[PDB]
Amino acid sequence: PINVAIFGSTGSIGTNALNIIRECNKIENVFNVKALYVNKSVNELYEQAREFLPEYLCIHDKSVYEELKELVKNIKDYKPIILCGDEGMKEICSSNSIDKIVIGIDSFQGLYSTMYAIMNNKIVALANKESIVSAGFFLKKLLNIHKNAKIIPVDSEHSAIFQCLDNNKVLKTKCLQDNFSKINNINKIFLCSSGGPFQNLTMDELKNVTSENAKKITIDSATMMNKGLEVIETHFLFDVDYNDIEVIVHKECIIHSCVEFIDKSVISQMYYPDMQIPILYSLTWPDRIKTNLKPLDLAQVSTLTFHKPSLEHFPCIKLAYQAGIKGNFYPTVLNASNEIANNLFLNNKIKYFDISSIISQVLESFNSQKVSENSEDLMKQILQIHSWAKDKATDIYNK
Amino acid sequence: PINVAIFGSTGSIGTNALNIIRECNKIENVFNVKALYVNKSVNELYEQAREFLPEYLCIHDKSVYEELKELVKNIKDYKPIILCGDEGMKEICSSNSIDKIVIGIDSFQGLYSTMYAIMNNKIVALANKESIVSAGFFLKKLLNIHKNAKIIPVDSEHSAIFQCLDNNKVLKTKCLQDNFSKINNINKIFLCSSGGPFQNLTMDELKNVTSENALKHPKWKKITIDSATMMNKGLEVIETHFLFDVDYNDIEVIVHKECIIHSCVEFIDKSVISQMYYPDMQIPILYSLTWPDRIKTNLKPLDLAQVSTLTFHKPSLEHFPCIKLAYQAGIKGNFYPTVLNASNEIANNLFLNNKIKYFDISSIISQVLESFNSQKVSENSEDLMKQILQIHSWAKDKATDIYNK
Ligand SMILES: NC(=O)C1=CN([C@@H]2O[C@H](COP(=O)(O)OP(=O)(O)OC[C@H]3O[C@@H](n4cnc5c(N)ncnc54)[C@H](OP(=O)(O)O)[C@@H]3O)[C@@H](O)[C@H]2O)C=CC1
Ligand SMILES: NC(=O)C1=CN([C@@H]2O[C@H](COP(=O)(O)OP(=O)(O)OC[C@H]3O[C@@H](n4cnc5c(N)ncnc54)[C@H](OP(=O)(O)O)[C@@H]3O)[C@@H](O)[C@H]2O)C=CC1
Ligand SMILES: [Mn+2]
Ligand SMILES: [Mn+2]
Repeated sequence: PINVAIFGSTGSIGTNALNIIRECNKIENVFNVKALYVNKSVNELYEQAREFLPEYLCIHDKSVYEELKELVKNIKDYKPIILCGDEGMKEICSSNSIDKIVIGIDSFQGLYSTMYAIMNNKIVALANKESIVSAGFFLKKLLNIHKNAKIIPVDSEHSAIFQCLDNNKVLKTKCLQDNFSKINNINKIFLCSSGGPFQNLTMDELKNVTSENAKKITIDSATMMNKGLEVIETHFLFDVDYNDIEVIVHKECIIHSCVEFIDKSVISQMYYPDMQIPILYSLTWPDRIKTNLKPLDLAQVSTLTFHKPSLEHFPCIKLAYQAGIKGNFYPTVLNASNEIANNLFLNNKIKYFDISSIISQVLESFNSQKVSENSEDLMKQILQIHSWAKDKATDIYNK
Repeated sequence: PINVAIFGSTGSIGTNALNIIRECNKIENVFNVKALYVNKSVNELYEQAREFLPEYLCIHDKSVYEELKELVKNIKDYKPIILCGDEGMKEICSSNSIDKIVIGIDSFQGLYSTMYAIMNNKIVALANKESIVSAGFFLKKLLNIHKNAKIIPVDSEHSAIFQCLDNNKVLKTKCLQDNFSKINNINKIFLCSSGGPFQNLTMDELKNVTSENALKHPKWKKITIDSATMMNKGLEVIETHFLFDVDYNDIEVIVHKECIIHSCVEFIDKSVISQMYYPDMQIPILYSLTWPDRIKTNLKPLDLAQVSTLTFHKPSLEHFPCIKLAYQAGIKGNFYPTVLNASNEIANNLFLNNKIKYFDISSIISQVLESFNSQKVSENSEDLMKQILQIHSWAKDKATDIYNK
């Protein structure tokens, strides 16, 4: 059996992961769910524990900890190891009987978890964006030291790229390693985007749009900042130059991304918009297994369309390329300032273009810092810059 | 270096192969063209020999040998081995300085050459349709005996399927092996088709169409009609079945008029992988020679935003019965696909010169198939070739008879 831990099991990624594991396990017993970990959602964790009966349970908040140990007594024939906090997260990461860890934790605990999974030589099915956006350079260092550790991407677009690769080549290297694109003969990447709800809008129309027309995630789809962050993630994951990453708007969301190889042949991965396939592939790689999913009916789909995004209309994309090319903690600053700008737009306090304007001014003010060479100092360093960047964005608004 | 022979070097496949080879060599000297083989195109062969300077030259038609020999004399410091006919073909196949052979010969000499390449443990970059359509079963047997021989498909759709596969799995097996599709986790194949010039016509227009309508179409003589009826795609279904050990149950023809997605593979998890490029035979040929690797080219990059729209529809088996007939013929096996192809050759020509109706094409083919009696399969290459030509000739005659009917 493949022994899997699910970090952030009650969220969107965690829930889809459990959905697809359940489905596959009905066909043949392929997965053992060995561990589940959440922040505060004790009752939802409880119901998952009842179905999946994992050897380990962990909850980040100590207040609901004992509130979890006695709930579990209601489950018959079930005597799990119940753990709490960072210390419990680390105990799960250390377990010899766990092979793969799905990281579906939002924010910086996602990054912290990713670091300890790698340090324990695990396969990490990564969904968390902060991990690579903020510590791409340091994850590369950890992966260099921890030879058997791997990051396998779970986001639909990144999984698509990963699936288009030849595993004969992938097995010679791994994600986030220097020379990855050379070993895999990659020339460029087409990063597909739904385009969000603003694609048809004019500049003058955009000048006056409000949040009602388009919570956090939806606004990032509207501005296409989400795609900008994915560009940065692509660069790290696959060692592809920024100049060789092209964002493409494919509104039907059937083609999930494409890889052009050095001979100019293009390979792409297709399915209905569903997060189950990418998650399953992260857990089965380098193999595939049977599912019961509805087969793609291309004739039924009928029409697939592609256009270039206008950078004037979506300058958040421009800023993400700028921040990636600049490197250092500029992507951390990009993400933090976006968080503030996002919220201000949601509360009708700024206009659409003020979002990119604020982000642009925070980036302009940042200076490159020397990178911390250990996990704990880096976490502090990243949270410091994140906070600074959030503070600066707020300052610019108030001024 | 990759040491290559080009069989049928003066035809479309052969000249595409030399073109991509030349272009790739400019970037990095990767290929050595060791042998060139044609039927009778002596001037064109001489022109190629001047540039590529292969160790071997072969002409099938022994009668133009002196003409070739005298032309070759013009090339300073060049003394190739100049050979003739089957003896020459077999000699090239057995040469140890040739690792890969592009087979771009049309009709049955393509099959004969394919057998001998396999018998000599070569990598065969195969474009010729007759090979698999007429001797798929037998090629399978040869590939089991000659362990280091491989077929790698060169036609655009078959190459696309092949490129969609995970080479970590492909390396565990090879094309035409039993269990190829199980080892590669293949669930279903989307075999893409341009759709032919008749794709948009109603049932009523199809009862009425004539060959001029097909020939008039801007996007596309024999080849054009086979595209119109979709019999070309029917043959490619039979090829697909053998190349990838995919059961007929699991091959779906889909019409994609833009010709950008070249085919797709649905895997057992339902994830779908497709290969995409401009219609250009250079990529499929190159891949057959560089597999399992890829090398740099200077080909025009695919501009997806410029292409803008990609479309798909299901072809109606009522509108294109030739597809239905190809499946039945493949399912039956034996020499039925030889019969399908041969009877089609006549019915095609009949429709071309306005002698029969569109729907008569399939009617004739179906009838020759019904008439055919399963034959005992020859156990060696020579007897089998004789057998195949005999059955081919029979089926052509039978088709002429049902025309008269
Ligand atoms: N949703 C999607 O389809 C995709 C999401 N992403 C990325 O994946 C990450 C998470 O996505 P998503 O699942 O949507 O987010 P959700 O908010 O839906 O889920 C977050 C999960 O993480 C848990 N969590 C939060 N903090 C902690 C912590 N301190 N310790 C342990 N667990 C914690 C939550 O637990 P609790 O229930 O207790 O709050 C919850 O289970 C994000 O970084 C996002 O950008 C990327 C690609 C696709
Ligand atoms: N053209 C294409 O885009 C594709 C073609 N194919 C397949 O490839 C095969 C041929 O392709 P294509 O290049 O188009 O055909 P062509 O007519 O363009 O080329 C045929 C070549 O074969 C040579 N030839 C014919 N008979 C013999 C023989 N007895 N011995 C040695 N050489 C011979 C010809 O030489 P000479 O010049 O002297 O007559 C010529 O070089 C066909 O079976 C077809 O199904 C498959 C996919 C795509
Ligand atoms: Mn995404
Ligand atoms: Mn074809």
